[PDB]
Amino acid sequence: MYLRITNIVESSFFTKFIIYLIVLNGITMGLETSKTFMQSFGVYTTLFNQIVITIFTIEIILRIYVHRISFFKDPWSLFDFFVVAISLVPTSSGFEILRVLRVLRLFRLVTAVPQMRKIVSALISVIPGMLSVIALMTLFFYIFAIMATQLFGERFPEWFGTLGESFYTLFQVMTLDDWSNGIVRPLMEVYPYAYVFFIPFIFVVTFVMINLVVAIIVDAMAILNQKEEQHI
Amino acid sequence: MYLRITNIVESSFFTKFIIYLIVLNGITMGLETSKTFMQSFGVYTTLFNQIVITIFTIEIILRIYVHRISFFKDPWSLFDFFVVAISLVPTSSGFEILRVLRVLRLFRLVTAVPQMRKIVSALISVIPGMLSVIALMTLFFYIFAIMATQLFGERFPEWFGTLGESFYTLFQVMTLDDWSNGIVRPLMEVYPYAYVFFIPFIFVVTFVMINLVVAIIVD
Amino acid sequence: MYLRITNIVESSFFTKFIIYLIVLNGITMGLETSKTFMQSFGVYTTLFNQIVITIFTIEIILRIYVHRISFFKDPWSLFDFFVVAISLVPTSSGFEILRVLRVLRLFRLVTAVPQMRKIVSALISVIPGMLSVIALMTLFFYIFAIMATQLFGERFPEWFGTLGESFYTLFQVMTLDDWSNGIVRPLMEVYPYAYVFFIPFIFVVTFVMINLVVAIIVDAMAILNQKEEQHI
Amino acid sequence: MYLRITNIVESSFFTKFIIYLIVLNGITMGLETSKTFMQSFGVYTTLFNQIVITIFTIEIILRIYVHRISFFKDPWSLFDFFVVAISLVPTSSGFEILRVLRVLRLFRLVTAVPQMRKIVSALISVIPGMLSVIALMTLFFYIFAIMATQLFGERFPEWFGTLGESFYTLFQVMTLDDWSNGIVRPLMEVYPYAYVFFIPFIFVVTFVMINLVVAIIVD
Ligand SMILES: COc1ccc([C@@H]2Sc3ccccc3N(CCN(C)C)C(=O)[C@H]2OC(C)=O)cc1
Ligand SMILES: CCOC(=O)C1=C(COCCN)NC(C)=C(C(=O)OC)[C@@H]1c1ccccc1Cl
Ligand SMILES: O=P(O)(O)OC[C@H](O)CO
Ligand SMILES: O=P(O)(O)OC[C@H](O)CO
Ligand SMILES: O=P(O)(O)OC[C@H](O)CO
Ligand SMILES: O=P(O)(O)OC[C@H](O)CO
Ligand SMILES: O=P(O)(O)OC[C@H](O)CO
Ligand SMILES: [Ca+2]
Ligand SMILES: [Ca+2]
Ligand SMILES: [Ca+2]
Repeated sequence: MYLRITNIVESSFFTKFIIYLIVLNGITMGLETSKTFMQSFGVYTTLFNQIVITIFTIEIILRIYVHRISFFKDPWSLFDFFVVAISLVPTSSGFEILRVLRVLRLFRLVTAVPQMRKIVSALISVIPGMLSVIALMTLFFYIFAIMATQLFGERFPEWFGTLGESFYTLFQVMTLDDWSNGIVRPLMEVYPYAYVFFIPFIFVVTFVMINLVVAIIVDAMAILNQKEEQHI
Repeated sequence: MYLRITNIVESSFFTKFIIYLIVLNGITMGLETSKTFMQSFGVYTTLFNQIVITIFTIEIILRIYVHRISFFKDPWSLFDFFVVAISLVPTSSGFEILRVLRVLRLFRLVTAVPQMRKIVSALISVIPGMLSVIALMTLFFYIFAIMATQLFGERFPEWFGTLGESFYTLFQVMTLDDWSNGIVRPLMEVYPYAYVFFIPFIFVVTFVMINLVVAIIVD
Repeated sequence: MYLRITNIVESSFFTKFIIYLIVLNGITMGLETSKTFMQSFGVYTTLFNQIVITIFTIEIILRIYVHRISFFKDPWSLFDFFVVAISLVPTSSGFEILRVLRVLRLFRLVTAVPQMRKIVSALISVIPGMLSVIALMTLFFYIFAIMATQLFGERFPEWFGTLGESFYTLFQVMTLDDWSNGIVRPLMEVYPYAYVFFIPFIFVVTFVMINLVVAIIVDAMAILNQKEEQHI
Repeated sequence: MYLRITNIVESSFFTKFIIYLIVLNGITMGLETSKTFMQSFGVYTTLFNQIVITIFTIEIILRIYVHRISFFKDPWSLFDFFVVAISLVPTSSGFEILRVLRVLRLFRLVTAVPQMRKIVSALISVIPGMLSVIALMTLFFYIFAIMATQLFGERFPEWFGTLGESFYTLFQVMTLDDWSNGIVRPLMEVYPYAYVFFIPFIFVVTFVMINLVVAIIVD
């Protein structure tokens, strides 16, 4: 009840099988798209999209029995749990979404192939130092988004009407996307002093983002210099 | 036994009361945004904002005397002073733009929590060693911002008519926000040779603004 | 004649004569443009094409006789071979295909000046350090390009709704090239929550590059750091 | 006489006096950029601009004696030399692109202050390290321009009609500025694979620059 079973899941090619599947469903989806394919090999992809979805469901619950408590202390598996089950809901005969969220099972190659789980994590190994800056921002935008809704708002509702709309347009200014001619000019042509709001908003906004690439090498590589190198 | 006040202003508890009042009034403004809200429930919100503003002109006048060797020489609280100052309807023979300025308060969630006060010291950490090459380029702006008006002001007033008008453009060109067909493909019509002014200038601003990035990291 | 062809080749004169016979094909190529030149005296350069081209495709024999097996194994060598062979094409008649690609022959300068290849290499060296985050990116993109045809390519045929046309548009969205007004405000009107596919897809695709160049700086500065620590 | 007034030049007194003037003249140059001030009042200080250059052009005669063959072998000193010559332009020339060069005399603010001086030296400190790579692409940019006139400029002459046209468009592409929607997608409505020349060009140009800025701690 364990042993015959423990050995199977852990195999060499069963991974290379559910990796051989992950890599397969992903190619029908690329054909599922162009309905020139789908009207010449429809039921194929459709029902291959149901037969594939089950090996992933035994695979998950097999892994669940083998590991038990530790399966549910693995984000890679919880995310596996997350992803694979999101497809378990009957997305067919339903809302657009979960049909198009079921494709998040190609996030599973990431889960599936090893070294893709270090560099993914070498990237998730960055947010702890940044959750300090990340929150300064979120308030800098709560406070300047509002000052926006008020001054513009009626005149320019599509952009800065309701606060979220100020959020959407603040973000857009930030990446500096067509902001020059698109959003500030058109404002400056009825409220001409609106450049007092946005120019030095832009300064705060790229100074900050630059000053966290001066610090991701000084503040994230300061914890990598205190406990790992002095080991000598 | 005198001066018993200075033993409540300083603690670890006063912060979640001011801080957590900041956070409240640092939300009430947000719900003002829903147009509907401030119809059904405006009544509680008009006063809510006022209750803190005196409580804050309390807190601050009650922070005024406890700290004095370094209070006015504390820009955080001077920033807490002037921010709170504007909130009480100044009377200076002036007109109504200030109503929007008060929300600047809810920056007080950074003013009086150290995690959001560690980081704002790491912002102005190396604002010197930078501020010269701010002040250089601010000449390089200014100068090109001269020829610019002095070279394309008769045929292009909207973009570069005056000194100021020329500036607001070069900053875009710098942030590069549709510079080519937004601004230079056109001038190139009345004036065919206007590329030299920007292909160069585009480098200089960005070459500067880039070296500024690598010349700070080692520090 | 093996020792006597090895004297013509790899001699101080081969510089005096190949690097020169290149640069004056890249002066003369700046003149097969602005066609007033072609009508007038263009047959000089239509066949100056051919001097340069047989001057080179003799070298394509000279080098292969001399460095008989040490050529096909040189990185910086198979290019010129390819760059000449691929230029070794019919001068005019046909559909017209690799008539344009000839101008790669100007690349030969990189391959016959050592100052070039070091810089090429100080650039290409950083590749493989990433060549698996490169496909971290293709995997992520693939999931997303699909999630576009099955999302917006009902009403926006130009920007999505196909496996092909969606990869692009997202690419323009990555560089943030007229992204918001230009492409996302439109989709949002048809579907407001389109942001819930791009406000994220941004913060991610940007993120990864920020931590896959921050790699590129630390990758070159963690090698400097090791030979200057065991002895100084 | 030829050794005497070295005492007036090599002095703490000399530099600031000119600096003071070129801050006046720099206040009153940015002021010469004016629709009203030039007309209303500038005709009465259009003399300032010419009695400044007189004092200027006298400065650049004895400095020349102080360093006999060493004036024109100093970087910053050759600069303001040629810079004043352009500024010496007769109140009526041929093509008054030179009356608008006049502002380049305000660049004497960088070559006369040793802070502003050697930061330029710190700037051009990375350029002869970079020369190693700039050329590598003014050959990348130059050939990707060649290949656009024989694909694209008989259906997009405005953009890739000639070399030049392709230089500008290409430079534009690399500033990533409105390139898909603005220039690239339109191309796909006649020649469909325009993107397969355009995307990796993006990557190849995009590759180098980032790799430049990394190993710029070395050059
Ligand atoms: C693979 O193709 C790509 C992918 C990403 C880029 C980014 S786009 C970007 C996104 C966010 C912040 C800045 C940028 N910029 C802005 C500067 N540009 C306007 C000159 C970039 O150039 C690219 O990243 C870098 C440091 O060069 C370029 C090509
Ligand atoms: C269900 C409504 O929530 C949203 O769509 C938004 C969220 C709630 O979801 C958060 C998802 N990031 N956070 C912010 C910050 C958003 C914003 O304004 O720009 C992203 C929006 C929003 C608010 C009002 C109008 C439009 C929109 Cl999109
Ligand atoms: O074949 P197309 O041209 O419809 O492009 C998308 C397809 O799904 C590719 O398999
Ligand atoms: O920006 P200017 O050139 O319009 O100068 C503003 C002054 O107040 C006018 O004298
Ligand atoms: O030369 P002009 O007389 O056309 O004046 C404008 C400049 O030359 C181009 O910026
Ligand atoms: O089909 P909808 O109405 O769920 O819209 C799609 C979402 O807004 C994201 O594209
Ligand atoms: O699509 P074609 O074959 O007509 O050639 C034109 C361009 O080179 C495509 O990029
Ligand atoms: Ca744009
Ligand atoms: Ca843009
Ligand atoms: Ca841009």
